[PDB]
Parts: sequence; C-alpha cells; structure tokens
Amino acid sequence: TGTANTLFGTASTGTSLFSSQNNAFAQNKPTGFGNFGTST
Amino acid sequence: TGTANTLFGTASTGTSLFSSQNNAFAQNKPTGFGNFGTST
Amino acid sequence: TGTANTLFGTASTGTSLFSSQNNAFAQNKPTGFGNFGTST
Amino acid sequence: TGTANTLFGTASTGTSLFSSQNNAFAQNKPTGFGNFGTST
Amino acid sequence: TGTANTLFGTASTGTSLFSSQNNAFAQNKPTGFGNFGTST
Amino acid sequence: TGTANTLFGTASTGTSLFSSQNNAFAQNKPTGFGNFGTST
Amino acid sequence: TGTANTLFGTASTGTSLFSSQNNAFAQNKPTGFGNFGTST
Amino acid sequence: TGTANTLFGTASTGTSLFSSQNNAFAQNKPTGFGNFGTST
Amino acid sequence: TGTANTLFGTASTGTSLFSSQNNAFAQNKPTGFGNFGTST
Amino acid sequence: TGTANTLFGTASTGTSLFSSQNNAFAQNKPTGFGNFGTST
Amino acid sequence: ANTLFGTASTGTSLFSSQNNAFAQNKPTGFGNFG
Amino acid sequence: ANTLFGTASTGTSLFSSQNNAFAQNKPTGFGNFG
Amino acid sequence: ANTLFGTASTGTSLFSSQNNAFAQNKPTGFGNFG
Amino acid sequence: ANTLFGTASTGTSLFSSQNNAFAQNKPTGFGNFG
Amino acid sequence: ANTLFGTASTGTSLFSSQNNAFAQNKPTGFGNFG
Amino acid sequence: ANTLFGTASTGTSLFSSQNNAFAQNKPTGFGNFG
Amino acid sequence: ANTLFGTASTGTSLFSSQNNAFAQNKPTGFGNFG
Amino acid sequence: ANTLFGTASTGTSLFSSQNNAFAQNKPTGFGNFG
Amino acid sequence: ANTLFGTASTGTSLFSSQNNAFAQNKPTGFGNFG
Amino acid sequence: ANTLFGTASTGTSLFSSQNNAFAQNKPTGFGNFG
Amino acid sequence: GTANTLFGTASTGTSLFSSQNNAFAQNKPTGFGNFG
Amino acid sequence: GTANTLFGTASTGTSLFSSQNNAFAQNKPTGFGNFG
Amino acid sequence: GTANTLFGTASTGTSLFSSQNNAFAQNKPTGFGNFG
Amino acid sequence: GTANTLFGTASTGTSLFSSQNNAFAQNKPTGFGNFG
Amino acid sequence: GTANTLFGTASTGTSLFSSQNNAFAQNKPTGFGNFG
Amino acid sequence: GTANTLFGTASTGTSLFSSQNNAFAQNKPTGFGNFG
Amino acid sequence: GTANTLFGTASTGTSLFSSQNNAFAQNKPTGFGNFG
Amino acid sequence: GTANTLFGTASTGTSLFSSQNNAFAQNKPTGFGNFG
Amino acid sequence: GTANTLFGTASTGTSLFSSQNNAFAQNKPTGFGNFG
Amino acid sequence: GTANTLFGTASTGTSLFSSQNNAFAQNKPTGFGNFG
Repeated sequence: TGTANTLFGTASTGTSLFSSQNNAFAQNKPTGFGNFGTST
Repeated sequence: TGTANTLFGTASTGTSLFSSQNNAFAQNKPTGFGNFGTST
Repeated sequence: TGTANTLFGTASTGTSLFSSQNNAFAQNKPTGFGNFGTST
Repeated sequence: TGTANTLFGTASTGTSLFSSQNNAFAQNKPTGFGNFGTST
Repeated sequence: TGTANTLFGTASTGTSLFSSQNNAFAQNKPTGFGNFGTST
Repeated sequence: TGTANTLFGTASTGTSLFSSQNNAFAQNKPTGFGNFGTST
Repeated sequence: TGTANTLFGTASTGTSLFSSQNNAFAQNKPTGFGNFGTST
Repeated sequence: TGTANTLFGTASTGTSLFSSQNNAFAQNKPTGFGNFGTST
Repeated sequence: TGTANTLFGTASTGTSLFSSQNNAFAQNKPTGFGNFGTST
Repeated sequence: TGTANTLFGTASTGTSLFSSQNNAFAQNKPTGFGNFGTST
Repeated sequence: ANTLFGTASTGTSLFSSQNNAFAQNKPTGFGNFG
Repeated sequence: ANTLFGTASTGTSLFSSQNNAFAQNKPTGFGNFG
Repeated sequence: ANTLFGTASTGTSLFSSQNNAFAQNKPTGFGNFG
Repeated sequence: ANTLFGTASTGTSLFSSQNNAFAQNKPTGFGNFG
Repeated sequence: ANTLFGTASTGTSLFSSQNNAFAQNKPTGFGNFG
Repeated sequence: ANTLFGTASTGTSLFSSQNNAFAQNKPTGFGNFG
Repeated sequence: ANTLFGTASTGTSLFSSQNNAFAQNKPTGFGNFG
Repeated sequence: ANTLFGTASTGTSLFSSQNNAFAQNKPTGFGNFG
Repeated sequence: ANTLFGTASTGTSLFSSQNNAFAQNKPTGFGNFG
Repeated sequence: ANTLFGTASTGTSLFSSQNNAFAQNKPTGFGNFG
Repeated sequence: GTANTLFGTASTGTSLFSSQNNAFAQNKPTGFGNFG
Repeated sequence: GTANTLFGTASTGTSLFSSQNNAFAQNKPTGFGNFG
Repeated sequence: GTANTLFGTASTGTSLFSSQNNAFAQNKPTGFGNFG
Repeated sequence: GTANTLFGTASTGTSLFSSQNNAFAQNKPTGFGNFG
Repeated sequence: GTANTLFGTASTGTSLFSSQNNAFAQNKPTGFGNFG
Repeated sequence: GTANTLFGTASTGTSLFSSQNNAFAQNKPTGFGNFG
Repeated sequence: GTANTLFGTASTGTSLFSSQNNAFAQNKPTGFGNFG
Repeated sequence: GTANTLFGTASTGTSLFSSQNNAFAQNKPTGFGNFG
Repeated sequence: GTANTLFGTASTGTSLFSSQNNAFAQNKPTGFGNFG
Repeated sequence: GTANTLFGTASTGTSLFSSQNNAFAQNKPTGFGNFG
C-alpha cells in the first residue's frame, strides 16, 4: 500500500500471486506451472 | 494500492496472478503453463 | 489500484492473469500454454 | 483501477488474461497456445 | 478501469484475453494458436 | 473502461480476444491460428 | 505499507504470495509449481 | 511498515508469503512448489 | 516498522513469511516447498 | 522497530517468520519445507 | 426529471470480458471559448 | 433531478474479467478558455 | 440533485478479475486557461 | 447535492483479484494556467 | 454536500487479492502555473 | 461538506492479500509553479 | 469539513496478508517552485 | 476540520501478516525550491 | 484541527506478525533548497 | 491542533511478533540546503 | 547508410539543432528565440 | 552503417546539438536561445 | 557497424553534444544557451 | 562492432559530450551553457 | 566487439566525457559549462 | 570482446572520463566545468 | 574477454578515469573540474 | 578471461584510476580536480 | 582466469590505482587531486 | 586461477595500489594526492 518510487528501475506496489521465474544461462525444459483442471 | 513512479523503467501497481517467466541464453522447450481443462 | 507513472517506460495498473514470458537468445519449441478444453 | 501515465512508453490499466510472449534472437517453432476444443 | 495516458506510445485500458506474441530476429514456424473446434 | 489518451501513438480501450502477433526479421511459415471447425 | 524508494533498482511495496525463483547457470527441468486442481 | 530506501539495489516493504528461491551454478530438477489441490 | 536505508544493497522492512532459499554450487532436486492441499 | 542503515549490504527491519536457508557447495535434495494441509 | 434504470447481468461467464459503464451526467466539450 | 439505478452482477465467472465503472458527474473539457 | 445507486456483485469467481470504480464528481480538464 | 451508494461484494473468490476504488471528488487538471 | 457510501466485502477468499482504495478529495494537477 | 463511509470486510481469507487504503485529502501536484 | 469513516476487519485469516493504510492529509508535490 | 475514524481488527490470524499504518498529516515534497 | 482515531486489535494470533505504525505529523522532503 | 488516539491490543499471541511504533513529529529531510 | 523499419519512422538524413519539449503540461515552451 | 527496427525508429544520419526536455510539467522549457 | 532492434530504436550515426532533461517537474529546463 | 537488442535501443555510433539530468524535480537543469 | 541484449540497451560505440546527474530532487544540475 | 545480457545493458565500447552524481537530493551537481 | 550477465550490465570495454558520487544528499558534487 | 554473472554486473575490461565516494551525506565530493 | 558469480559482480580485468571513500558522512572526500 | 562466488563478488584480475577509507564519519578522506 505504500508508495514506491525508483529512478532507474522497477517500482512495484501490486500483489503478485503465483509467480515462477526460472532463469539460467542454459536450461532444459523449464516449465512455469503444471496443468490446471478446474471444475464448478 | 500505493502510487508507483519510476523515471526510466517500470512502475507497476496491478496484481499479477500466475506469471511464469523462464528466461535464459539457451533454452530447450520452455513452457509457460500446461493444459487447461475447465468444466461447468 | 494506485497510480502508476513512469517517464520512459511502462506504467501498469491492471491485473495480469496467466502471463507466460519465456525469452532467451536461442530457444527450441517455446510454448506459452497448452491445450484448452472447456465444457459447459 | 488506478491511473497510469507514462511519457514515452506504455501506460496500461487493463486486465490481461492469458498472455504468452516467447521472444528470442533465434527461435524454432514458438507456439503461443495449443488447441481449443470448446463445447456447450 | 483507470485512465491511461502516455505522450509517445501506447495507452491501453482494455482487457486482452488470449494474446500470443512470439517475436525474434529469426523464427521457424511461429504459430500463435492451434485448432479451434467448437460445438453447440 | 477507463479513458485512454496518448498524443503520438495508440490509445486503446477495447477488449482484444485471441490476438496472435508473431513478428521477426526473418520468418518461415508464421501462422496466426489453425483450423476452425464449428458445428451447431 | 511503508514507502520504498531506490534510485537504481527495485522499490517494492506489494505483497508477493507464492513466488518461486530457481535460477542457475545450468539447469535441467526447473519447474516453478506443480498441478492445480481446483473444485467448487 | 517502515520506509525503505536504497540507492543502488532493492528497497522492499511488502510482505512476501511463500517464496522459494533455489539457486546454484548447476541444478537438476529444481522445483519451487508442489501440487495445489484446493476445494470449496 | 523502522526505516531501512542502505546505499548499495537491500533495504527491507516487510514481513517475509515462509521463505525457503536453498542455494549451492551444485544441487540435485532442490525443492522449495511440498504439496498444498487446502479445503474450506 | 528501530532504524537499520548499512552502506554496502542489507538493512532489514521486517519480521521474518519461517525462513529456511540450506546452502552448501554440494547438496542432494535440499528441501525448504514439507507439505501444507490446511483446513477450515 | 429523467431516469435511467440499467442492469447488465451475466451468468456463467468463462474466459470472458464484461465492461459495465454506468455514467450519469458525462458531458464532453472540446472547445469552450468564453 | 436525474437518477441512475445501476447494477451489474455476474455469477460463476471463471477466467474472466469484469470492469464496473460507476461514474457520477464526470465532465471532460478539452480546451477551457476564459 | 442527482443520485447513483450502484452495485456490482460476483459470486464464485475463479481465476478472475473484478475492477469496481465508484467515482463521484470526477472532472477532467485538459487545458484550463484563465 | 449528489449521492453515490456503491457496493461490490464477492463471495467465494478463488485465485482472483478484486480492485475496489471508491473515489469521491477526484478532479484531474492537466494544464492549469492562471 | 456530496456523500459516498462504499462497501466491498468478500467472503471465503482463497489465494486471492483484494485492493480497496477509499479516497476522498484526491485531486491531481499536472501543471499548476500561477 | 463531503463524507465517505467506507468498509471492506473479508471473512475466512486463506493464502490471500487484502490491501485497504483509506486516504482523506490526498492531492498530487506534479508541477507547482508560483 | 470532510469526514472519513473507515474500517477493514478480517476474520480467520490463514497464511494471509492484510495491509491497512489510514492516511489523513497526505499531499504529494513533485516540483514545488517558488 | 477533517476527521478520520479508522479501525482494522482481525480475529484468529494464523501464519499471517497485518500491517496497520495510521498516518496523520504525512506530506511528501520531492523538490522544494525557494 | 484534524483528528485521527486509530485502533488495530487482533485476537488469538498464532505464528503471525502485526506491525502497527501510529505516526502523527511525518513529513518527508527530498530536496529542500533555500 | 492535531490529535492521534492510537491503540493496538493483541490477546493470546502465540509464536507471534507485534511491533508498535508510536511516533509523533517524525520528519525526514534528505537534502537540506541553506 | 540505410534505415529499415517496418512500422514507425525510418530516417536517413542527419538532424542538427533540433528542439523538442515533451510534457503533459507546459507554460510557454519555446524551441528557439530570435536570430539576429 | 545500417539500422533495422521492426517497430519503432531506425535512424542512420548523425545527430548533433539536440535538446529535449521531458517532464510531466514544465515552466518555460527552452531548447535554445538566440544565435548572434 | 550495424544496429538491430526488433522493437524500439536502432541508431547508427554518432551523437555529439546532446542535452536531455528528464523529470516529473522542471522549472526552466534549458538544453543550450546562446551561440556567439 | 554490431549491436542487437530485441526490445529497447541498439546504438552503434559513438557518443561524446552528452549531458542528461534525471530527477523527479529539477530547478533550472542545464545541459550546456554558451559556446564562444 | 559485439553487444547483445534481449531487453534493454546494447551499445557498441565508445562513450567519452559523459555527464549524468541522477536524483529525486536537483537544484541547478549542470552537465557542462562553457567551451571557450 | 563481446557482451551479452538478457535484460539490462550490454556495452562493448570503452568508456573514459565519465561523471555521474547519484543521490536523493543534490544542490548544484556538476559533471564537468569549462574546457579552455 | 567476454562478459555474460542474464540481468544487469555486461561490460567489455575498459574504463578509465571515472568518477561517481553516491549519497542520499550531496552539496555540489563534482566529478571533474577544468581541463586546460 | 571471462566473467559470468546471472544477476548483477559482469565486467571484463580493466579499470584504472577510478574514484567513487559513497556516503549518506557528502559536502563537495570530488573525484578528480584539474588536468594541466 | 575466469570469474563466476550468480548474484553480484564478476570482474576479470585488473584494477589499479582505485580510490573509494565509504562513510555515513563525509566532508570533501577526494579520490584524486591534480595530474601535472 | 578461477574465482567462484554464488552471492557477492568474484574477482580474478590482480589489484595494485588501492586505497579505501571506511568510517562512519570522515573529514577530508583522500585516496591519492598528485601525480607529477
């Protein structure tokens, strides 16, 4: 809820739910998430 | 909910749900998400 | 919900659901998402 | 819901659902999404 | 829902569902989406 | 739903469903979407 | 809730729920999350 | 709740729930989280 | 609740719940968390 | 609650609940936490 | 006296977008001079 | 006296977006001169 | 006297986004001169 | 005298986002001159 | 005299985000000159 | 005289985030000149 | 005279985050000149 | 004269975080010149 | 004269964090010149 | 004259953390010049 | 040399003494004054 | 040399003595004054 | 040499004596003054 | 040499005597003064 | 040599005598003064 | 040699006599003064 | 040699006589003075 | 040799005569004075 | 040789005659004075 | 030889004649004086 202010970069204030960030020089099959089976 | 303000970059205030970001120099089959089977 | 304001860049306030961003120098078969089977 | 205002760039306030962005220098078969089978 | 205003660029407020953007220097068979089989 | 106003660029407020944008310097067979078989 | 302000970098104030970040020089099958089966 | 301010780096004030960060020079199958089965 | 201010580094004031950080030179199957079965 | 200020490093004032940090030169299956079964 | 009764209900919306703009007294004047 | 009764209900929205903008007295004047 | 009765209820929203903006007296003047 | 009665209730929201902005008297003037 | 009655209740929110911004008298002037 | 009655209650929130910002008289002026 | 009545109650919050910011008279001026 | 009545109660919070910031008269001026 | 009545009570908090910041007259000026 | 009535009570806190910061007149000036 | 855009502006000739004032709000922006 | 963008601006000719003032709010921004 | 962007600006010609003033709020930003 | 970005700015020509003033608030930022 | 970014700025030409003043608030920031 | 970033800035050409003043608040920051 | 970052800055060319003044508050920070 | 970071700065070229003044508060920090 | 960090700075080129003044408060910190 | 950190700084090139002054408060810290 508080004010974010950078000068050169990223100012974030939001809520990030479920964020995957796999990051390398070399990767083999990087997956973010799996399958989503939703019922109602 | 708070104010974001950069000068050179990214000011974000929104809510990011389910964000995958796999990033390398070399990748092999990077997937974000899987299958989505939704029923109602 | 809060105000975003950059000068040179990206000011975002919206909600991003399900965002995949796989990004490299070299990729092989990068997929964002899978199959979408939806029934009602 | 909050005001976005850049000067040079992207001000976004909308909600982005299901956005794939695979981006490299060299890619081989980058797919955004899969198949969409929808029934009602 | 909030006001977007850039000066040089993109002000967006709409909701973007299902947006693929695969973009490189060199690509081989980049597909956005797959097949769409819809029944009712 | 909120007002978009750029000066030089793109102000968008509409909802974009299913938008593929594969764009490179060199491409080979870039397809937007697949086949559309719809029955009723 | 308090104000964040960097000059060169990342000022964050938002709440991040469920954030995986596996990052190396070389990885083999890095997954962020698993499967999501949700019912209501 | 208190003000964070770096000059070159990361000023954070938000609450981070459930953050996994496994990071090496070489990894083999690093997973952030497991499966999510949620019912209501 | 108190003010954090570095010059080169990380100033944090937020509350971090449930943060795993397993990090080596070489790892084999580092997991952050396990499975999440939640009911209501 | 008191002010933290480094010059090169980490100034922290927040409360960290449940933080695992297993870190070596070589590890084999380092897990942060176990399974989370929550009911209400 | 002018009245507007407006409703816009959707039921079971999947992968959809609904924008509802209930504006009351929204004038737009481009050039107001004097 | 002008009144607006506005409602926008959705039921069982999956993977969806709903934007509801209830504005009252929202004028927009581009050039106000004098 | 102008009144706005606004409601926007959703029930059982999965993976969704709801934005509700209840603005009252939101003018926007680009160029105010004199 | 203008009044706004605004409510935005959700029930059983899973993996969702709700933004509720109740603004009262929010003007925006770009160029105020004199 | 303008009044705003605002409420935003959620019940049983799992893995969700709720942002509630109750602002009263929030003007924004970009260029104030003289 | 302008009044704002604001409430934002959640009941049984699991793994969730609630941000409640009750601001009163929050102006923002970018360039104040003279 | 402007008044704000603000409340944000949660009941039975598990693994959750609640941020409540009750600000009164919070102006922000970027460039104050003269 | 402006008043703010603010309360933020939680009951039975497990593994949770509550931040409550009751600020009164918190201005922020970036560049004050003259 | 501006007043702030602030309370933040929790009952039965397990494994939790509560931060309560009751600030009164907290200005922040980045560049004060002259 | 501005007054702040602040209270933050917890009852039966297990394995918890409570931080209560009651500051009065806490200004922060980064660059004071002249 | 040559300049290729697909969208946007491709410009080849050199550009000298160019003023531009970009804001959301400007009071008396000038590029140039008087010559001689 | 050559300049290739797909979107945006590709510029090849050199650029000398260029002023630009970028803000959200400016009081009397000038690029240049008087010549002789 | 050559410059390739996909989005953004690709620029090949050299750039000399360039002023830019970037802020949220500026009082009398100048790039350059007077010549002779 | 060559410069490749996908997003952002790729620049090949050399850059000499460049001023930039970056802030949230500036009172009279100048890049350069007077020549001769 | 060559410079490759995916996002951000890739720059190949050398950079000499460059001033930049970065703050949240600046009173009269100058890059350069007068030449001769 | 070569410089590869994925995000951020990749720079190959050498950099000489560069000034930068980084603060939250600066009174008259100068990079350089006068030449001759 | 070569420089590889994933995020941040990869720099290959050598850097000589570089000044930087980093603070939260500075009164008249200078990098360099006068040349000749 | 070669320099690999994942986050942060990878730098290969040598660095000579570099000044940096790091504080929370500085009165007249100088890197360098006058040349000749 | 080679330098590998995951986070932070990996530096390969040698560093000679480098000054740095680190404090919370400094009155006139200098790296270097005058050359000739 | 080679230098491996996971977090922090890995440095391979040799370092010669380096000054650093570390305090909470310094009055006129100098690294170096005058050359010739």
